[PDB]
Amino acid sequence: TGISRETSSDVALASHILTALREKQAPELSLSSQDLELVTKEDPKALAVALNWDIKKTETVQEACERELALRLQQTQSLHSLR
Repeated sequence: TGISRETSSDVALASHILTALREKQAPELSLSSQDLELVTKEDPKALAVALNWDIKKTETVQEACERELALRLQQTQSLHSLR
């Protein structure tokens, strides 16, 4: 195939995932639990190689992507008022 398909069985990270990673893959809200998870286990060492950029730069995107995952999830947080 050469490309990744919709939510399918264990998909060995196709180039389609590395292409956006190498450029603009959103590991914040654009992905799901397994995408951000598998990526979370795919530290800059490898993930960077796909996005061959400065590790500090590839990490920067990784730092935002994670902080986004928890922030976007906070939507279910309780009200701002206190009892």
